[PDB]
Amino acid sequence: MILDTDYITEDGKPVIRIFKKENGEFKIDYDRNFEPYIYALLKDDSAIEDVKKITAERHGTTVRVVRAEKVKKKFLGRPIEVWKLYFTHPQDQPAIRDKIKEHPAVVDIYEYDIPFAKRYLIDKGLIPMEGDEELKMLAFAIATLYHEGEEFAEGPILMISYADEEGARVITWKNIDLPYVDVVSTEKEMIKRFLKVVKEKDPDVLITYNGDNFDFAYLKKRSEKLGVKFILGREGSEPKIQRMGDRFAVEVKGRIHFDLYPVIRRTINLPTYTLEAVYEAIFGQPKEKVYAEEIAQAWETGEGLERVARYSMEDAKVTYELGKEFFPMEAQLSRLVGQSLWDVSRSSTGNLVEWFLLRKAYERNELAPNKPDERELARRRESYAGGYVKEPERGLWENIVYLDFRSLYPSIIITHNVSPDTLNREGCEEYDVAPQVGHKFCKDFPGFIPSLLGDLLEERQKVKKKMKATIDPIEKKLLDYRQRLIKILANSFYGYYGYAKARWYCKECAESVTAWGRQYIETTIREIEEKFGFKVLYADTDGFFATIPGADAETVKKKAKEFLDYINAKLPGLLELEYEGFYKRGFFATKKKYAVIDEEDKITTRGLKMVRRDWSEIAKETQARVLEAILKHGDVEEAVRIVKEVTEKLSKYEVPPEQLVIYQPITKQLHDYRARGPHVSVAKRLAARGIKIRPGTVISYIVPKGSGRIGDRAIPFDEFDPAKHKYDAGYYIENQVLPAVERILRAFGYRKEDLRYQKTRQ
Amino acid sequence: MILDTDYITEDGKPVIRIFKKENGEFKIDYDRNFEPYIYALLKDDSAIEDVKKITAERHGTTVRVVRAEKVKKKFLGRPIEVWKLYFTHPQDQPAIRDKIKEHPAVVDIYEYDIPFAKRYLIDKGLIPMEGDEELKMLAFAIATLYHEGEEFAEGPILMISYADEEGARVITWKNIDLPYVDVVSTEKEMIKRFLKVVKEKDPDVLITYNGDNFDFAYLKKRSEKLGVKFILGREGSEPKIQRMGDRFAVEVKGRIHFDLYPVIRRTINLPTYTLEAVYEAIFGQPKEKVYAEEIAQAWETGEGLERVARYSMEDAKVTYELGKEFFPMEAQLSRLVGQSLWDVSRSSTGNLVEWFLLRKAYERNELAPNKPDERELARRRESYAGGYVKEPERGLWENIVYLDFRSLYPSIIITHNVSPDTLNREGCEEYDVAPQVGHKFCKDFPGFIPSLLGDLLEERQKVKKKMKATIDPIEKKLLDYRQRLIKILANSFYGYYGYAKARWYCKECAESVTAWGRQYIETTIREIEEKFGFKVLYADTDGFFATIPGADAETVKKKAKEFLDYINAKLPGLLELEYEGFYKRGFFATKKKYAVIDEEDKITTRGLKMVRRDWSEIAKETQARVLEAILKHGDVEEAVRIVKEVTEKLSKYEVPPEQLVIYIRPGTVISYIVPDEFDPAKHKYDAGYYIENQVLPAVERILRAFGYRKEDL
DNA sequence: AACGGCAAATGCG
DNA sequence: AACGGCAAATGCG
DNA sequence: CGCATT
DNA sequence: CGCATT
Ligand SMILES: Cc1cn([C@H]2C[C@H](O)[C@@H](COP(=O)(O)OP(=O)(O)OP(=O)(O)O)O2)c(=O)[nH]c1=O
Ligand SMILES: Cc1cn([C@H]2C[C@H](O)[C@@H](COP(=O)(O)OP(=O)(O)OP(=O)(O)O)O2)c(=O)[nH]c1=O
Ligand SMILES: [Mg+2]
Ligand SMILES: [Mg+2]
Ligand SMILES: [Mn+2]
Ligand SMILES: [Mn+2]
Ligand SMILES: [Mn+2]
Ligand SMILES: [Mn+2]
Repeated sequence: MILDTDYITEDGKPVIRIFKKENGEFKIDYDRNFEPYIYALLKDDSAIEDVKKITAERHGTTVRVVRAEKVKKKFLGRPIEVWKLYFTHPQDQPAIRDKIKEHPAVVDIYEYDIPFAKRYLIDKGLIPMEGDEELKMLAFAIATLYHEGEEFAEGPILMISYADEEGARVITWKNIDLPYVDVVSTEKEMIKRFLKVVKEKDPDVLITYNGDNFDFAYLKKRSEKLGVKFILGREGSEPKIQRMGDRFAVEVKGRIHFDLYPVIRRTINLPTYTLEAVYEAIFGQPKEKVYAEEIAQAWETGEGLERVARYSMEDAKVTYELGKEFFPMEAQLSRLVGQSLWDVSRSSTGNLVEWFLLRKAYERNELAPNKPDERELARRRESYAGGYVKEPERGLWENIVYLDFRSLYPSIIITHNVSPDTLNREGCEEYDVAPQVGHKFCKDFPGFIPSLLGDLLEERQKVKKKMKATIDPIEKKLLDYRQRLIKILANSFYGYYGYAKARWYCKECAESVTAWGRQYIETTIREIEEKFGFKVLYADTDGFFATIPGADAETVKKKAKEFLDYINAKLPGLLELEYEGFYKRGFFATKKKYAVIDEEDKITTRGLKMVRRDWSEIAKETQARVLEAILKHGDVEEAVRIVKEVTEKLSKYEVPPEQLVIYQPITKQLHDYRARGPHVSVAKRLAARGIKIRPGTVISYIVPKGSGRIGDRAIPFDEFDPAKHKYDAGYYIENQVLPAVERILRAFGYRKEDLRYQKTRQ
Repeated sequence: MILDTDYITEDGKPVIRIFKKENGEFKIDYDRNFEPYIYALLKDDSAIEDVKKITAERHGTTVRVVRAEKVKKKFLGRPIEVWKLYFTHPQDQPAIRDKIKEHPAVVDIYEYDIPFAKRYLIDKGLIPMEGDEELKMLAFAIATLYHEGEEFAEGPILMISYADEEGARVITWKNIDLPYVDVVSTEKEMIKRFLKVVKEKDPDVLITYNGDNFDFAYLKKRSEKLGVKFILGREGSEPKIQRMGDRFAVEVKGRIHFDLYPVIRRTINLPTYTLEAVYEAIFGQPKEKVYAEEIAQAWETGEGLERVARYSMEDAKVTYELGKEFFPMEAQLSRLVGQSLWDVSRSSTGNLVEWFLLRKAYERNELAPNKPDERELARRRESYAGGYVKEPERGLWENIVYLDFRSLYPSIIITHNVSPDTLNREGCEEYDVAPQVGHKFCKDFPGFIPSLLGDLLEERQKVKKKMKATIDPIEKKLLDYRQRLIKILANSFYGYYGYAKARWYCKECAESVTAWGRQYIETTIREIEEKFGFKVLYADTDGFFATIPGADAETVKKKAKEFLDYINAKLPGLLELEYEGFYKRGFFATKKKYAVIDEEDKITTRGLKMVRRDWSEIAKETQARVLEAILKHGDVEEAVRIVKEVTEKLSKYEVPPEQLVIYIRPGTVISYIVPDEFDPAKHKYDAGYYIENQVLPAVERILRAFGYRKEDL
């Protein structure tokens, strides 16, 4: 299989290098004949004589057009003849493309900003990560000596740990007596030993957790200080640190540096992305965190260094385990997009779609449209109508089914041939007209993007069938992320039509997809209510919750399956409504906010959690009891007795002050805050008192009754005393308990006045 | 008359500038001898040799202590000897004060954060705005070209309008044919013409409405783009834009930039503070609003520019008229506090109290306590018991008198000598002990704050006497705001004791004032009920509504006057209960919520009416009829027949849809109906909405007191 | 700009 | 590195 | 405006 | 809390 491609320059000419692993052997193949080029559309063919003579400069070197070739291509399916302008070196292109575009005889230029190594993979039809080749993997982590107020990598690396299928080891330059610890004389010998381990093991994949921004840069500064050639690359090169957006990315030539951080960050939704939080979220097992301040104290005092070495060993061990689980998903994405694993694992969804389209356009002899200029970008900022969100039905409902369209927007694109090359194309025998917006789409030939979505949907469904049939819950969770990645990718082709920077931008296509979606959902709602006696409780874009008011579970399931057979027979092409779930009870508060309970007693809440906001244990506990009373017990009157009980106890000062602690994290330096909330106000006072506040510190505070605003009175819970200080009962009622439970009890007709304590007169 | 003070630096030394207007002539007086200083309390006098040698740095400049002087002062009435540490420049103080405080021989430092120019006004005994000097005033406004999604001042100023006693004019760079419009060639010539107008007129006061945050900053960016020296200051300086908390404030040196916005914002309570809303609230006359989008379209198309010029002219005209009315109040406040009009018009009530106390402390050789640090601020957030609020007696009551104490909390402070310097002071022959909280206050000598409140109460009563005898309702309304500002100022000395940032903070003093107030009101209630046979219906802090159940108007008034004579003879010092009003009928719903009607048929409602944007005429009209039936007719059964009549008519679609109207640009009123050009022959209004969300919520809050719930209505 | 986010508690919704 | 932005709208708070 | 739900 | 009444 092909792992990656790049290019080097030999005598001013580029040489493509293809990094491969074939039959367990690493190989580098060289192509010295592939030439860079761009296209030019001219107003007249005779002007090519003047265009061939255009020159530019590139550090003393005169840049010239090597040769030209008139080629017949297509632009949005319409034939167009352009001139393929060849160059000696890819860096000639940025130096001369503006001068060629500015020539009076040149109407426009195309495919001028495609990186040379990626252009090679596309033009040669090569796809990375193909085949039954087994890759050797090795994860690594570093433990460093940190002291606040110091420059980056000023302190030494204390330990370098690594892990693979054979186990995990730690290299350190202090005498720690553990079986997996290798003790060396100095930091220099430790780095040299790690470099030796990677050369001996010769891994195809180097796994890190944030190695793109921390591990490699730290190793680089330490190697520069110690005079060590950190030759990790298979061709003797050192790691190549490049700028990627607002951060950095690191390559190790001949190997795949798989940094798990960007992959995990876009795959799983978590409040924190520490290696410990990621490991527990995936494997359901805890990982102990040993902080930087503890590592430094253990090193300087010599005490408890076994705990630091164990923490370091487990960093490498869990990074290897996480790498094993997430690599198959990324390797499949590399095959789909047709680009290296290093690229697809770090690139945005917009870039994945664009790289996939550039390849398919090449296969189909289609000229790629250019990225918009500043003027065109300003023209593409207008929005369009999206999905339909029904206002939910107030009240408690029983025996509810959730029906949802399978891959709605991609199925609409395939069925109705929604593409920029089919939009208002004259001369066709057949058209599909988008409702409301009226855009017409030619149906005589498959459109560019519609013809490509089918295979993605087929691939996703194969993964879903594998998933539902998986015994292992970890493997099933990873297959769930895999099918969801393809689901998000397929939907991003729709989004891409309305994305201002898209090459194949088509706002008409985007608003037609949403218009057809709005038509299908509203028609389906009308159909289930009028033909089958269902009541649609709530709907959002392509799915809805419905029930037959006076019917048992067996009847509602039976009639939902009858409706699905009926509606699926009426729906055209790839459009299909699926049975997604059954819920015993369910309440629908507002749009995007509701809670449902399945037959196994599992509650699913959407828009109700709101965990980023500041919540007290009393508000969390009250909302938990309210939802338990409504969904589990089916008793709305009990839920309102709980809220009235809590507000009465808060007013009477009967609630233990332990339930009033608000915990919220400090996420940056205290000086870097724009707005000062209660948690920041407490933290600034604690910092002034000598307490070390750092990003990650949780502030546990309580609001007392007093003079100033919330943050002014707010104090740490370690300073509160119920025998001296009276808590702010009104705050816990009006700002914590009531806002959280009112949004739920709105559905049953209860307002804030009904939830508050009686205040009876004597 | 002193308008303002500031300082400049000449050869590293400060020079105070006093901006004056004497006999119609503007003058600048200079003081080159006033020195900055702070105080240090040392553990031993010999350590002054080490303290004198402390140095700091200030951009390459070595900061040193110029000289020291041992001075005898008082800290909370107790003699304390401190060292007055003098410096060359006021900016030396922030650079070296922490190093002096951190010295092991220094116990504490004082008066280290007083701005130099304000320190000068205090130490010299100078008070701004004194005398019968007449000030020349000029208001101004600007009309700009706005386009959404652009940076601040990216578009030009289209018109600059100004107004004074001689009239209002508009300078613009487009040919508009109006008598008051002066047409110039460019935006540059318009700004230069405006600068010329202000230099020629030479006004003492420049009036704006939000000029601190919009007008001056817009002019600044446009002048920087056009290369114009905007020398508005009398010394040739440009407007000085400074940060004041979360907003900005602008000075024009030698003149008083009077921005009406902060003054109006704290004086009048309104849902919106647009210039149009403020003008109608004060003068009772409407002002048309021409929006930014209309101004831009008029300018780009050339159509209807007369309407824009008229709007611009009226902005300057009404800002001048409002400025004339609000300047006397602010000029008097400047004399009371002893600080410039620019400062007193923009500072909070707590800063006015503090600047007044800093001046009085200087006069009395009293060291000012320091403001608290973050740790001390956190220690002062504990609350204390406030006023007493009696649960009201439900039902409709007749022939009710309202008796209320005159300046309660300030009178308690004066009578019982409630002050931080008299609190638990040992050695006195006489004390007053606060009830419940038990704090003792020495009575042998007048306390600092108690000795200052008497003159404020005297001043307020002089304004009240003038007010009640004023024929003009506008002048009477302005005097009402003036006496109320002194009433709130006097009550803020009490609040100041319990204010965490206060220098003269004393929570014991604050809770003793409230404790004495709770004792006087509950004692008075017990006294009127047990001795005079009255029934106290409702009470809040220092006043109560009472009646003699089976008595006519003449009897209740007569017996209330007899009780006042009796109770006033028992009350000590400055404590006095006043006859504040008589009401034919009154209904008391909950605490802070009730409605009373006087003999002239005027209804006063507290806590009942709301400033909500959703006012349907049917809900307002129904609530008006309900209150009229309860207070005028004394018939609860009629009020409930009215609500049942309205809900029945709404259900039957008999109410005209004009009574159901509820009423993006800031200030735009939306007039809508729940189902603008509604048609009863096609559309049916939401009867249930007008019953359950408009009529019932408004009238139920009132009919609750008589036992009626939403189901009965 | 140096001093300015802050006068207090009680109570309803 | 030469490419690289971070696929879309609806809706609550 | 950010984040959550599609 | 937010705003109104003291
Ligand atoms: C989740 C999601 C939805 N949408 C749009 C397109 C989807 O077709 C539509 C409905 O959302 P979904 O029901 O979440 O997605 P889906 O129909 O594509 O997939 P599935 O078979 O699992 O139901 O909302 C996006 O544009 N982007 C997204 O990431
Ligand atoms: C109005 C008001 C009252 N209070 C306190 C102190 C007052 O003395 C007490 C009673 O309020 P008021 O009766 O409104 O005020 P007053 O007694 O000072 O003045 P008047 O002679 O007009 O009756 O409530 C404040 O602390 N701040 C205020 O702004
Ligand atoms: Mg869905
Ligand atoms: Mg009163
Ligand atoms: Mn689905
Ligand atoms: Mn779907
Ligand atoms: Mn009074
Ligand atoms: Mn009073």
